[PDB]
Amino acid sequence: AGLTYSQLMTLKDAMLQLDPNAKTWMDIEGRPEDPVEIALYQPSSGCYIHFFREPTDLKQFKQDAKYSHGIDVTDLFATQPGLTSAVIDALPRNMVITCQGSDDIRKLLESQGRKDIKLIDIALSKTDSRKYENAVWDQYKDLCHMHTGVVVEKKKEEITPHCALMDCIMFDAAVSGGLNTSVLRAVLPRDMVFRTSTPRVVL
Ligand SMILES: [Zn+2]
Repeated sequence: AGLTYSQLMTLKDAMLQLDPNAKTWMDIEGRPEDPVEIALYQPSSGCYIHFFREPTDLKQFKQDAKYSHGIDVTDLFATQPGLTSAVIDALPRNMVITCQGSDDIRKLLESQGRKDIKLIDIALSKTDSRKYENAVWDQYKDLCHMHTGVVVEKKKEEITPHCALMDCIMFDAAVSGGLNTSVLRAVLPRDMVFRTSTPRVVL
């Protein structure tokens, strides 16, 4: 499938707010060859890109749900196909992107022809990166309700589910001494994130 020419031009419209000279975090949930949640975050401006994708490898998705994102696969059946490839194509040229663990972000961008994107690796330890975790969830819990399952960590203690958006927000908080003052606003309209079908009309 893919996005129509009108959607691609609308996506091109929404991508203009991103300041290409501002700090931009990027995190994904799921493997880079088969991602299911993608998030970009500019803390200075408050603009964030957030959308989902149906997985190709169902066997690996179940493992990632048990030990990371805890997403029910049935909640990803109405996503817009091809949005990931289109958003990556529409990112500004030679944009610099910040991430905790730059390996998987680099693989996703190179697999989509965007070798021009510069990446900076913030190497924070596992428990250091998620110090603001409870504070980020309490402030922006209404921005993602997709994480419904119980996530555990092998040696089987239950943990908070990993969200691509909340990760970008809490990672920037760890290197900035706290949450940014800017209020978040979504770059992408909801009609492009979820392929919504016409419901039955009550006559
Ligand atoms: Zn999420």
